[PDB]
Amino acid sequence: DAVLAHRLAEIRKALGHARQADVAALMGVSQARVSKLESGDLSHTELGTLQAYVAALGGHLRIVAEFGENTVELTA
Amino acid sequence: VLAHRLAEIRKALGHARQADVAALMGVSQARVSKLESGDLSHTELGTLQAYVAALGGHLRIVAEFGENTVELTALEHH
Repeated sequence: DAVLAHRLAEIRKALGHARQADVAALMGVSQARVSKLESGDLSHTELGTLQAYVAALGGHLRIVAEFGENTVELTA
Repeated sequence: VLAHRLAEIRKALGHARQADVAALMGVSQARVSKLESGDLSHTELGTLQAYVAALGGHLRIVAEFGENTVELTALEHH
């Protein structure tokens, strides 16, 4: 049962153990950069940035588009 | 069910051409062209949302963490 995230930081908080500093260091950016990212709109977040953020958290992105009762997976 | 390219998706799921999608999104055909050709690393989530929506579909993004899963909402611009 998936938890819902309306904000980038809610993805991290769902895991519990990964602090903001942890994700920054794993992404290889300053914590100031991650604080900036987490204060923004999810809709204006770049896909590459989202990918790196989720990867730093130990996960991977599934990008799906539902068409009718079918679903296509985007591999980009 | 798998697609390396946005264009692949468009062409299999109907008959919309690039100018059709551009009009639906209210963006340049250039932008749509770069979407389907270029690398999506610097593409905003809301832009991808709008593209899939113009094709008549619904974008879902899921962060998969093994036994746990986080689904993103509010992917739409406004």
